[PDB]
Amino acid sequence: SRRTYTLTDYLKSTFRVKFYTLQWISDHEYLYKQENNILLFNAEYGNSSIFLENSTFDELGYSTNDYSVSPDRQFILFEYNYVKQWRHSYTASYDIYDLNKRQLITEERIPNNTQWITWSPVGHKLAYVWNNDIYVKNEPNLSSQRITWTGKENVIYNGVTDWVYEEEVFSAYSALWWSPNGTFLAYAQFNDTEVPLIEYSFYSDESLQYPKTVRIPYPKAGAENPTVKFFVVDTRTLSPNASVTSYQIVPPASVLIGDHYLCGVTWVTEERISLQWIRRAQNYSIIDICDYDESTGRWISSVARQHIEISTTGWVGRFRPAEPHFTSDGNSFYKIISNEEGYKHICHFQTDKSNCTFITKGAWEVIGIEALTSDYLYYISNEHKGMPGGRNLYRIQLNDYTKVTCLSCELNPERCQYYSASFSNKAKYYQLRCFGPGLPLYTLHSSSSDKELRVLEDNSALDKMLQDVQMPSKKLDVINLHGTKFWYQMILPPHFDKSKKYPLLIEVYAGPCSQKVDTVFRLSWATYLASTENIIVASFDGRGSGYQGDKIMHAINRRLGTFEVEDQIEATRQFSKMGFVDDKRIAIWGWSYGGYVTSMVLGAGSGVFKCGIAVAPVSKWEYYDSVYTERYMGLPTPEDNLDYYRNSTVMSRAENFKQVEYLLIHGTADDNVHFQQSAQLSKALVDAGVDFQTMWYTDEDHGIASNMAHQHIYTHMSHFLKQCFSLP
Amino acid sequence: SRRTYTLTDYLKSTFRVKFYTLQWISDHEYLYKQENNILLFNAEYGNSSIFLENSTFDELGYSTNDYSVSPDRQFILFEYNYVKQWRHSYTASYDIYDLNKRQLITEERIPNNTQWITWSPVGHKLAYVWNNDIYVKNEPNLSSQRITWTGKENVIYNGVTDWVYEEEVFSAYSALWWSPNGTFLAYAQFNDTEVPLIEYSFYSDESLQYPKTVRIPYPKAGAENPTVKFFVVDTRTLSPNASVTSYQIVPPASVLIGDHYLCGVTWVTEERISLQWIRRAQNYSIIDICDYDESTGRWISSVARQHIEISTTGWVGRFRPAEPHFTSDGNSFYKIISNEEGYKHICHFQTDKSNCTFITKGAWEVIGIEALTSDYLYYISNEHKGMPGGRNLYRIQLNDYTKVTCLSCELNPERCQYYSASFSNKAKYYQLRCFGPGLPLYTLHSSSSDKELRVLEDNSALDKMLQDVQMPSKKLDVINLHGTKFWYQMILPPHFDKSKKYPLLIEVYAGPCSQKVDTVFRLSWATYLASTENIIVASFDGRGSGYQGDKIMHAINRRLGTFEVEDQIEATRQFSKMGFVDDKRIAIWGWSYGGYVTSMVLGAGSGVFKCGIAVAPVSKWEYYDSVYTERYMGLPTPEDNLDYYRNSTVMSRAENFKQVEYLLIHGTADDNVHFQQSAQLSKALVDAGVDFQTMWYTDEDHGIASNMAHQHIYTHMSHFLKQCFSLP
Ligand SMILES: *[C@@H]1O[C@H](CO)[C@@H](O[C@@H]2O[C@H](CO)[C@@H](O[C@@H]3O[C@H](CO)[C@@H](O)[C@H](O)[C@@H]3O)[C@H](O)[C@H]2NC(C)=O)[C@H](O)[C@H]1NC(C)=O
Ligand SMILES: *[C@@H]1O[C@H](CO)[C@@H](O[C@@H]2O[C@H](CO)[C@@H](O)[C@H](O)[C@H]2NC(C)=O)[C@H](O)[C@H]1NC(C)=O
Ligand SMILES: *[C@@H]1O[C@H](CO)[C@@H](O[C@@H]2O[C@H](CO)[C@@H](O)[C@H](O)[C@H]2NC(C)=O)[C@H](O)[C@H]1NC(C)=O
Ligand SMILES: *[C@@H]1O[C@H](CO)[C@@H](O[C@@H]2O[C@H](CO)[C@@H](O)[C@H](O)[C@H]2NC(C)=O)[C@H](O)[C@H]1NC(C)=O
Ligand SMILES: *[C@@H]1O[C@H](CO)[C@@H](O)[C@H](O)[C@H]1NC(C)=O
Ligand SMILES: *[C@@H]1O[C@H](CO)[C@@H](O)[C@H](O)[C@H]1NC(C)=O
Ligand SMILES: *[C@@H]1O[C@H](CO)[C@@H](O)[C@H](O)[C@H]1NC(C)=O
Ligand SMILES: *[C@@H]1O[C@H](CO)[C@@H](O)[C@H](O)[C@H]1NC(C)=O
Ligand SMILES: *[C@@H]1O[C@H](CO)[C@@H](O)[C@H](O)[C@H]1NC(C)=O
Ligand SMILES: *[C@@H]1O[C@H](CO)[C@@H](O)[C@H](O)[C@H]1NC(C)=O
Ligand SMILES: *[C@@H]1O[C@H](CO)[C@@H](O)[C@H](O)[C@H]1NC(C)=O
Ligand SMILES: *[C@@H]1O[C@H](CO)[C@@H](O)[C@H](O)[C@H]1NC(C)=O
Ligand SMILES: *S(=O)(=O)c1ccc(CCN)cc1
Ligand SMILES: *S(=O)(=O)c1ccc(CCN)cc1
Repeated sequence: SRRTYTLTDYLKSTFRVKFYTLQWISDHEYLYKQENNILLFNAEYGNSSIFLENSTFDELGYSTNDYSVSPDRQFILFEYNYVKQWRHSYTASYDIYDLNKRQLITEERIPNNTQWITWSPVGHKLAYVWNNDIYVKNEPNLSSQRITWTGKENVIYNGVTDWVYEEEVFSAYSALWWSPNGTFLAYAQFNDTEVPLIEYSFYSDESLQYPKTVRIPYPKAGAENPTVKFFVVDTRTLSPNASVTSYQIVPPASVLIGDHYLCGVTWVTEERISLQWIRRAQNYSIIDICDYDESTGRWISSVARQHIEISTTGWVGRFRPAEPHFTSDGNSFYKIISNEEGYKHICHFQTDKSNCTFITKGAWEVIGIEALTSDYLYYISNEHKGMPGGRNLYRIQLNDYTKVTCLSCELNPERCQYYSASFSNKAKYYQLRCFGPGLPLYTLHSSSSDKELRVLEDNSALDKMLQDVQMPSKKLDVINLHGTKFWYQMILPPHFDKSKKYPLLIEVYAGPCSQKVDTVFRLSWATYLASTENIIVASFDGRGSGYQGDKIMHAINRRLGTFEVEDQIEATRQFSKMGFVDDKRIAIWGWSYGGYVTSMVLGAGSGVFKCGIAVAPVSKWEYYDSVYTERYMGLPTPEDNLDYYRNSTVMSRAENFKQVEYLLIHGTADDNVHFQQSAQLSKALVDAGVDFQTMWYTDEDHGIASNMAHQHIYTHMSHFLKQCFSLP
Repeated sequence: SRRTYTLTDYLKSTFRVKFYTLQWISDHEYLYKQENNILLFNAEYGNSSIFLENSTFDELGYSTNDYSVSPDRQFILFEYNYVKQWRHSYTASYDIYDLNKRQLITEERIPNNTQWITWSPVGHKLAYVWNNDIYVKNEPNLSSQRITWTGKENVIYNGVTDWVYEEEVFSAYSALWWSPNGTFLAYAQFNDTEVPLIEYSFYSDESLQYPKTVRIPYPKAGAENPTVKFFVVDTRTLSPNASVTSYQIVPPASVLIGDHYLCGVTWVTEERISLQWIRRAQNYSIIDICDYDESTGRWISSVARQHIEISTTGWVGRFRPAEPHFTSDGNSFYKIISNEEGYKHICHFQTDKSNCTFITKGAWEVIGIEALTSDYLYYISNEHKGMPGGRNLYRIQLNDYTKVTCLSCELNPERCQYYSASFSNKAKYYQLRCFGPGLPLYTLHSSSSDKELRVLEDNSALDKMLQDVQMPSKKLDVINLHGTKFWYQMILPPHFDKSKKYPLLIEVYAGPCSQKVDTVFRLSWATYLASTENIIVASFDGRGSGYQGDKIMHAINRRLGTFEVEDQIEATRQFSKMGFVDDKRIAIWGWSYGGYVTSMVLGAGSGVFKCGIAVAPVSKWEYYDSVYTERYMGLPTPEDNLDYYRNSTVMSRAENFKQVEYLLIHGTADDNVHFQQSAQLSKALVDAGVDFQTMWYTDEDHGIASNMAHQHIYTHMSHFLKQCFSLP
């Protein structure tokens, strides 16, 4: 009998996966929210005490969306009235609560509609952005000091990013960086004066008689980009009747000569800051390490302290160049860069010398550097078992790079093959986060002995619940395409009968450096499709995919829509020969870059796919943003790459859609992949005489994530697939 | 014969319906284009002569889409470079050709992008609107003289209407009226300064990197309306060094008192003009007959020359008050108004008296007055056979209202029951245009004895072609609803088998004064559904429908979405009882008001309809324009009709859509029923967890009329209906 995992199970999150979020606040203590109380845990012995009782929240009078405790632990910030903006940005109201006198501060309160706020790294100073300008509050009860006066809606942004820097460069809204001891406050200023505006209708509540027009400075491929300025403010002199003491640091001449982006800021010491810049082409970046000159207040650059990173086969880094990890003294740093074999590994650099020494090597890649001490460097890589979709924490001895230990590989080999980690200050302890293939497992460890101190969350509750349900299994393996081994995964229906022929849904992402095949545990729409509807859902990482070296990743350089699309077709062709696949019922779907590939695949005329669903797809590269698009395609000009921009549109393949059943879905308020992309695509299909189906989602953005829209789109897509597969 | 009328036949117009368009230019002559050239036909003898040979058309720029010969026959305007704007408005380029010299006017050319142009009634003066300002040219070869200087895009309109006046008041773009002998040029000025703008994206050709935002001053229900000023210009003094001599005529005090509209302008003599105004509420209108005062140049009104028309049960007229038809001397006029019984009939008014005398009466209505001479009045009515969906031409003797003769009733009784007419200058001759129920037939008659004279176009070619196709048959009949007889029509599949149970499609309009049931012959989508897919298509005119008296038409006053919706359900229930109808397969569809009613019907939870399709439906009256909406609903305020605005939205019935399969279609560039309406409806259905289908049409307007979109929508709707009806 047994219950299966149903669409409703997926949509209502009936089977809850638990996690354990902690905030390290010292080298051996972390804050954790439990039953709405804020508890202070001591790692040394496992004991804890109440840091803030939940009664305090009952007393506030508003739904508290989040909180942040001052480093000296004297104050806590309460965030409420949360209003989402783009992928990372939002605005909110904030109250500061005095933990000593356990009273709420009511004098000189933080303004409503605040865009960003952060405590200094030590003490309890605050810096925040409001109306695009920066403000600094030395004391929670004292008036704040305005730092910038140029902030202007849709034009000048001080301390927060504009749309494209938020989405494609920083992957954050914040653009301010306090120095380690709070002496200086660095910030970036973005100028969008010349950037064209994307405009679209937002309908709002039914009572709004006239729709509003949203306007966002958004540079599409080849358009005018925002400019940026970087400043370091000496906060020691801030005073109501004092001017602001600040110094502008410009990029090195090799980047200054043309359009560029600021892509990284790293404080090294109180008097040394590292700036990472990249040319608009994105195959040339430079790290500039500037020293504070105490006699003049300026920040000095030197050719000796500059480090260039380039790429001859594609772009630099995965989505941006990797960040440098400096030693405490700041005289050298470690950073992931492509080695001579095209694999991303850790290189050790001396701050004032240009050559580096690789400390890791092999046909696998380091994902990120997690922590560094005078004696060891901790990092995550997919070296274990040589599987690119796995992740483990390793520790390397700095005085002898040949001494490397895998700290997580053998803890729970069958249950845990994909880890992330979080270290306390000075890396004395670490939380290990196991995400699959079994149920997520959160544990705490001691770095001095590498003993597991305790299990923080093991998902025993979920485990129980799932025993009564017929869950599908997820299998990973490899296939060969053009002489290269590539990975795939299949979510297989319960009681999988190798004998029977099942319909097959290809779920696709496939963007540059994408990784859709991994050992992560997920309760997804695919889980329901396999468990209840008996559909095999497969994914494949082909050319252009990441974490397998530049030869694979850079294969689609300057030619998006070619090899990654062809590989999905070839992989599927091989899947359709495995014997348990009903070749009469093969579909493909994807969101975003996956919607573009899904559409390009359906437009290929391969005869492999009966139907497909594209959600919020890119349809023509000139419609997407400059930073992302140009990174992989260059400029849409005849002198550069216009030809490949032109024959990589989905519209160019309209005629082939006559042989397939297609469902095109898009939110009308998508600020990222504009509804325009699907509107131009449908128009080309209508012009070619192609019948297909559509579904717009009013006022939904790129995530089509409102609670009702989320339920609606998956329900609608389930119906479409089941009709395509003749499933009742 | 064994083939049917196919979707391709409909979409590609394989079967051509011919017509005969002529332009009367004297009391006995008309111009007609034959094989690209213009011929001058003599009605009397039937002999023609070349007036303007073909080939003379040097495809100037593009092609001549229309011509106009000056009254004195000395010149001819060629219209080309046609660029559509809204329903009636468009811009074009014009060339003037001298018929005497047989030369093209090469100097002082009409501007490119001219909004409206017209010859004076006599002679050959020209008046035209360009960039929202009026210009007059006394001679084709002479420079034009500017009349207004206030023209401003989206703000001030001189000589042409703004959006709402074009669509809802004048049903025309022109707002210029020459006096009978060309002395005066009257015009209206519209001021949209305070009218809110509807804004929506227009994507344009795929090459446009950023979408455009269209903005149109459009007053939704209850919003600030445009204001109007009416002027009469004395063209005798127009000179480059002279100012403009003009006089502004304001409405009578009883209308000037509040928001109002100018709804009619009729020149009576060279010194008398008739203005018809209506209050914003549209239940009070007044005709003001002003006389020119030769000593001061003023146009004077007098209470004795004012005629009031009001409605206590609804609005005035069908869509606006009917126009007065003055006698040659201007001392009296004839106008259609509602009877004591609520039937629209012709009343004879004395220009300076308040009481009028009805010259027609009966349980039927006069549709319009076509021509007037000193002895007779010709009008069109649906008196014949008591079928309101029929139309015939009548003549009534002015000195004896007992003498009324039907001129078209008996010409071809079985083939022709729906006519319109076009009379020569002194009503000496008239063209009769038969539109059905048989193939259209155009004929020429003489008024003297009403002799048939000749057949202009009989469609014998279409007839020959159709004998080989299995055509469906159209039948009209009546059903009794709550004591009243209402008409319906059914398009029945060929070789109809009474033993079979046919699926049924209700095609609905149902707006106030609508008439969906008539004896007009049409080759439509329904012809195809019945001929090829064996689907019966029916239509019904219930409460709120027109041409059957005010009791039926005003039934839905201040309550749109109630009785007309309920009557479609009740009528369908009766049809469902017929043994040859499969009551388990009934669908309903409509466009515009019909989309609204289709949606309201589907949301009624009646259990009668399995599925339906709404194309560009109104979904909430507060989103539609002020003139149309308020005419039937009053104001959306608590003191007036807010309660009925609130419970007549489609969104209020969202829950009930869970019982049906619904397809919602809308053009994103719809300037009339804004995409907003469907965007808000879809969001409410999503919010209620209801599944349905949608189809947006990029850049299509209210008619979804471009060649490829037209084919695509009907093809898509056909597949949706076949799927709903389980038809192969
Ligand atoms: C404020 O803090 C108190 C703790 O002092 C919260 O009380 C605790 O509430 C949790 C949540 O319901 C209780 O846990 C439950 O325990 C049973 C164990 O059998 C388990 O079945 C549930 O799944 C859950 O784990 C906990 O026992 C209880 N502890 C105390 C001290 O009574 C209280 O909920 C907080 N108030 C608010 C408004 O959050
Ligand atoms: C755009 O056009 C290029 C050049 O014609 C395409 O690249 C070729 O693709 C074919 C078919 O797969 C290969 O056999 C050739 O080797 C390729 N030539 C080159 C110069 O690369 C490219 O696939 C097209 N892009 C898209 C999205 O269709
Ligand atoms: C169009 O109508 C507007 C009013 O809606 C007129 O604007 C007013 O003009 C007067 C005189 O110049 C000012 O005193 C008012 O302040 C204006 N109203 C506002 C708030 O705009 C405008 O003059 C009219 N245009 C024409 C040519 O008639
Ligand atoms: C809006 O509400 C009015 C008032 O309740 C509705 O009118 C009633 O309709 C019912 C039919 O179910 C009749 O039995 C009553 O006689 C009506 N009462 C009145 C005051 O006329 C009206 O139908 C509703 N409109 C819509 C669109 O649902
Ligand atoms: C844990 O216990 C130690 C002593 O054993 C004590 O110093 C520490 O403060 C305790 N931590 C908390 C906050 O529970
Ligand atoms: C922003 O850039 C524009 C040029 O694109 C310049 O004119 C303006 O002064 C700049 N504003 C600031 C505050 O730098
Ligand atoms: C700053 O100047 C203002 C006068 O403009 C004065 O009220 C205040 O006392 C001054 N504060 C300081 C820092 O001296
Ligand atoms: C970086 O890209 C630019 C523009 O496409 C190109 O001219 C340059 O050679 C590239 N640099 C390298 C080292 O590949
Ligand atoms: C012009 O008229 C002649 C007959 O008078 C006709 O044969 C010819 O086709 C016409 N030219 C065209 C095609 O416009
Ligand atoms: C028709 O013929 C008559 C003579 O019988 C002639 O006077 C008239 O001008 C002709 N009409 C035309 C323009 O063909
Ligand atoms: C009108 O004004 C123009 C100014 O250039 C002048 O040349 C012309 O003579 C005037 N008209 C007359 C003749 O009064
Ligand atoms: C005309 O309509 C208004 C409301 O829009 C109303 O107050 C008035 O009574 C109506 N007049 C007549 C004659 O019904
Ligand atoms: S992918 O999932 O690695 C991914 C997601 C989002 C982005 C930002 C592009 N706008 C890039 C890559
Ligand atoms: S109906 O066909 O009598 C009809 C058609 C168009 C309108 C204008 C609505 N804006 C009204 C009625």
